[PDB]
Amino acid sequence: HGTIDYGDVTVTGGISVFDAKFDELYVYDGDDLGAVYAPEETRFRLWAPTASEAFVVLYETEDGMPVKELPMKRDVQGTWTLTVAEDCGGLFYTYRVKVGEQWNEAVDPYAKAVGVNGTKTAILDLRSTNPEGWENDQKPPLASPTDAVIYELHVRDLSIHPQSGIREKGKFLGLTEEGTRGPNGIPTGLDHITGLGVTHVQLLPIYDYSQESVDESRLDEPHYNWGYDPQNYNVPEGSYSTDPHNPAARILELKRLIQKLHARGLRVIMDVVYNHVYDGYLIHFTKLVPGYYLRYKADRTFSDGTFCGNECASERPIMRKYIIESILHWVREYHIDGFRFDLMGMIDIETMNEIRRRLDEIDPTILTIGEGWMMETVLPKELRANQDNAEKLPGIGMFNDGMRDAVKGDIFIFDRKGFISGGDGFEDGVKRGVAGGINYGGQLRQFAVEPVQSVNYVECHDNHTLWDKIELSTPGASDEERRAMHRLASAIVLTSQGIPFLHAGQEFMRTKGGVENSYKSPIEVNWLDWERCAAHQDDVSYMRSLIALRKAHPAFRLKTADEIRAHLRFEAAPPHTVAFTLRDHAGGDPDRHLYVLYNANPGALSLELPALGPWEVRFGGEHVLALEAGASGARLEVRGVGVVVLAVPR
Ligand SMILES: OC[C@H]1O[C@H](O[C@H]2[C@H](O)[C@@H](O)[C@@H](O[C@H]3[C@H](O)[C@@H](O)[C@@H](O)O[C@@H]3CO)O[C@@H]2CO)[C@H](O)[C@@H](O)[C@@H]1O
Ligand SMILES: OC[C@H]1O[C@H](O[C@H]2[C@H](O)[C@@H](O)[C@@H](O[C@H]3[C@H](O)[C@@H](O)[C@@H](O)O[C@@H]3CO)O[C@@H]2CO)[C@H](O)[C@@H](O)[C@@H]1O
Ligand SMILES: OC[C@H]1O[C@H](O[C@H]2[C@H](O)[C@@H](O)[C@@H](O[C@H]3[C@H](O)[C@@H](O)[C@@H](O)O[C@@H]3CO)O[C@@H]2CO)[C@H](O)[C@@H](O)[C@@H]1O
Ligand SMILES: [Ca+2]
Ligand SMILES: [Cl-]
Ligand SMILES: [Cl-]
Ligand SMILES: [Cl-]
Ligand SMILES: [Cl-]
Ligand SMILES: [Cl-]
Ligand SMILES: [Cl-]
Ligand SMILES: [Cl-]
Repeated sequence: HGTIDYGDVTVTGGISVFDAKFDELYVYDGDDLGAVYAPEETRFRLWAPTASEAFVVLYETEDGMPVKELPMKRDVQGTWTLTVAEDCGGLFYTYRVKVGEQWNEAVDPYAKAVGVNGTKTAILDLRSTNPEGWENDQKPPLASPTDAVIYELHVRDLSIHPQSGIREKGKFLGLTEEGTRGPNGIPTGLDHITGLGVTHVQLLPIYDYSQESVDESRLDEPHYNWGYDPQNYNVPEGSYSTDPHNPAARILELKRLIQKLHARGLRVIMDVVYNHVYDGYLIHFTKLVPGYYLRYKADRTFSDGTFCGNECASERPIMRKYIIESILHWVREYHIDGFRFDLMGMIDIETMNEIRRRLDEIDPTILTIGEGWMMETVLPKELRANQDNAEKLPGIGMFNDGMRDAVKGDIFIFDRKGFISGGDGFEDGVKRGVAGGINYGGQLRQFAVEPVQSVNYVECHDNHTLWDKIELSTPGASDEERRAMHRLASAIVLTSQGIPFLHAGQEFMRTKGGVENSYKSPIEVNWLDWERCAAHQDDVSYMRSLIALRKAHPAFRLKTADEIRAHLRFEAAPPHTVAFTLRDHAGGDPDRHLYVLYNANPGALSLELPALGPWEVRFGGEHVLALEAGASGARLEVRGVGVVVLAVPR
């Protein structure tokens, strides 16, 4: 890891990079950080206020020796500039700076293209990376965040199974392939996903993550990583391209992916990890401006609230600028439709609200959701963008972990049951999530002001899959009983207020063989198992029908807490069940009233229904023995674990 030299403070008037007054100097406000290429000339601008000298080092090959090094000129607000009056297309470059007595060399933090494994910046005209028709790329319409159905997917998982029927296995382009077929001729890949009716694909890290995670020069050897180890924030990951050595390939191919998804009616959410970098000692930030971009404790060690070694100092002005401009680059250059913020509670509220404001100026339908977990850091508590501060973060969704644990049981105590598996006392937790996590009334309240702030889920890339958690908590159960519990959990997600979130393969009861944290497990653990999918086409059709049910009923998709408090009523129901009505054409629903029963009781039950008119079955008729509407008391005869939905027609 070597020596870190924080600078000769006389360069900065005696003001140390750790000093509070440093944030008031060198606040560069320009739009031109990085390299601006043209055949005529390339202009470079680097922010490096503590350096006493700065150089652009040019390379002809990603692996070669320097062919030239050119001094930069100290410019305004701690920046350095250089323009090369030659056509620099096809060259690579780094910056070399002298900070204190140290000479450090680093990739441009604003790199838009890189060589293999991201060790040099690549110079190219990004307009040459646009797919044909990119100008006319248009997004599918989205009227509300509550209208999204998110499908969380890893690019390698999608296609790497040997029977996926996809040619470019493990690559961005594998998700562009239409008409792919798996075992028994079932649809796979893109056709499987569009056939589900989901609206957004949320991609696990597609920015460039570190060579230590996946070596982009050894792709002919087994490899796998989720990618939560950021190296170059503004360029795609090389291993997802057909040629990691061609700087343009990963860019063009990611754009081809996004274009195809948009044409097939899907939006794309990027999982972004601005809370930490792969290695706080080796990252370009620390080589170029040591001590500025990462968070330090009072004793000048890294704050490590992420448990990854370091935290990005989002609250300092140039890093806030970096993050915002990075997000805007993904929106503008790649047409991205949303962001999921890893460990969002490590990011400060001012930065998050500024991101949301800048995105709203461009397209307010762009989604922003994040992990709003309460986690210690040197960042003061009142500035953490987490659930405790959700009232200060309007428009930003957060994963509802209270709902998640109430439905399927505690994710950290593997054997513990929850609502679906017959545990006691989880009804109110489910009800809190049904209401979108808002302050609904009495003890039914969570962190959300508005339901657009609550993301509902029972599975994601983290922790056991829903199937694997059910198996660990239901030792006495048959696989048939477990499948019924699994289906019930998915139904709760898709009929709760807020934003529904599905893990890729949840539709076929995805298993990881009991592996809890699969971030670097082999492909045999992590792939989308299209054989299992082919054996679970009934369960896939069930998920498709649930998604269609939510689409048909805007009562499930209410945009405001005021609507939920006016139209949602919880009904009397026995233990191990939850029952509620969505009354009076909620949200523009075509039917007059809906009644929803979550039944976790495997036996027979006779339930009193609200006398709201001639109820008829809309979903889950397989559980309904009889339905009596009374004068039009009203009563429902049910058996077995699952969801039942009734409606009073207009
Ligand atoms: O190499 C540094 C770091 O690697 C390992 O941490 C990994 C986690 O084990 C893994 O689960 C994943 O964690 C991320 C979550 O998936 C994500 O949704 C969110 O909760 O943030 C987490 C971090 O971004 O990825 C990390 C990083 O690769 C290892 O366990 C650590 O001990 C180690 O310090
Ligand atoms: O080494 C760090 C850690 O990273 C990963 O842990 C993540 C959890 O897997 C993930 O569920 C989430 O944990 C949060 C709970 O979901 C939430 O209900 C509440 O309790 O806050 C938790 C975070 O404090 O995020 C963590 C942290 O990234 C990885 O899976 C672990 O193996 C690993 O230890
Ligand atoms: O579409 C409304 C309908 O959705 C749900 O029914 C699904 C079943 O739960 C699911 O198992 C599957 O069942 C069908 C099989 O795919 C098929 O091979 C054959 O056996 O017919 C079955 C239908 O009886 O697909 C259906 C439809 O997706 C939900 O359970 C119903 O309550 C609801 O009416
Ligand atoms: Ca990489
Ligand atoms: Cl670097
Ligand atoms: Cl199809
Ligand atoms: Cl690969
Ligand atoms: Cl580190
Ligand atoms: Cl906190
Ligand atoms: Cl809560
Ligand atoms: Cl219906």
